[PDB]
Parts: sequence; C-alpha cells; structure tokens
Amino acid sequence: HGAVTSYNIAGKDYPGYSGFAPTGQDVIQWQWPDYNPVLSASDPKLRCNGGTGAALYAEAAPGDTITATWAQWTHSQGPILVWMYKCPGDFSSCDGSGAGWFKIDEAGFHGDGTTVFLDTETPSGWDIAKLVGGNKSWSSKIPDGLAPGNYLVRHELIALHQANNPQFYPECAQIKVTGSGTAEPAASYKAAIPGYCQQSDPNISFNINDHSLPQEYKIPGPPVFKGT
Ligand SMILES: [Cu+2]
Repeated sequence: HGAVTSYNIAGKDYPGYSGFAPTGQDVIQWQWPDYNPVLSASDPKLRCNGGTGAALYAEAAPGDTITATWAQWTHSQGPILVWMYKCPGDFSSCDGSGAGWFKIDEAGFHGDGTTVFLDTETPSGWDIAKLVGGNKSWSSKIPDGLAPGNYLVRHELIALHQANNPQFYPECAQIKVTGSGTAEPAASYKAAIPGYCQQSDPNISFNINDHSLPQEYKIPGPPVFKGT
C-alpha cells in the first residue's frame, strides 16, 4: 500500500495529485484513486491507475534525474520498474496506448538465496525494502540521447509478499524532454501496458515461500533502454 506522492525532476519540486482528497490544483501527475493495488496484469488500471491526464509537465533534458517519493510504502518484497512513453503529440491526446512503453530503470532481488530468500522480510534482499517507512525516494536518470518531446513516466512497484497474488501499484506523470537527442528505443525495448506480462508468468504469480525454487528473480518486461 502506497503511491508516488511527489517528484523531483531536474532539481525542481513537483507535487503529486492528492488521491485521497483532490485539491483541484494543477499538477504533472495523472490521477490515482487511493493506495489499493491493481490485482490483475490485464487490468487497464495497470497503466496509470485509471488516471486520464494532467495540466502540467516538468522540463528535463536527457541525463537529468527523475526522483519519485512515496509518502508511505509497506512491502519489502518485489521489483521496482520505471518506464517512459513517447507521446505522439500533445499530452492531452496521449492515453499511453500501444507498444510505446520502455523501461529506463529497474531493481529486483539481490539476496544470497541461502540466508536471505525471496520471501525473507528482514533483512530483505529486495531494493524495494528501501522504499519502506515513509518519504522514501527513488532516482532514475533520463537515458542519454533520448529524442525530445512530450513523455509520460511511469513508476511501478509490484509487491510479492502474498504467494500467487501479485499487487501492482503504478502512477504516471508528464515530462517535457528538451534538447536535440535522436535516440529512440527499438521495438524490442517497447511494450504495451497492460500487456508486458501475463498473470500466470513465473515471475508474476508464483510461490514465493517455496525455498526449493531458484532464488533468482527475473524482472518482468523488456531489457532496460540505456540510450547512448
Ligand atoms: Cu499493500
């Protein structure tokens, strides 16, 4: 349970949408309803937690840092994914559809698999554990050379504490990427969302408490796009 509540982009502060009590104030973040998980990989809410858009954008150049903050976050097992999506034109006509989503950042499981397992709570072998406990942040570089334009950026945490019962927590925000890069990820780096994973994939629904499995976690979605 939790959501990205605010951002720091290229050194500037951007408040998020206030899911539990919208203020009516202009923000860069697409709407989100509350802290409940999306429970199915094929649910359209998986994309941007049912948001439709936003009035503002943050400026950023390639190589600039995107930092998202989770005012609250409770789970110590599962991956972090950060994606981007090139809007064809105006942010207002961008719904995030088709296979435009590419990963720019990811973190998964780094435990040794014999004292720290996939299901171990403390000390968790997942980078997500570092987001737990209030006002924790995650920073990602906007890939070098990225062609300029209007982009969405999507943060997604997938909690895996419950055997066979994945829990997705996503949000989208609006980034106007400046400069004169030309790099665009190839089709093999891009996915649809929902679409990049199936509910029954072995890194999505599986028995995390089963210590006889390999203690490695393949992060879902395509390889990360690095740029140049
Ligand atoms: Cu939760």
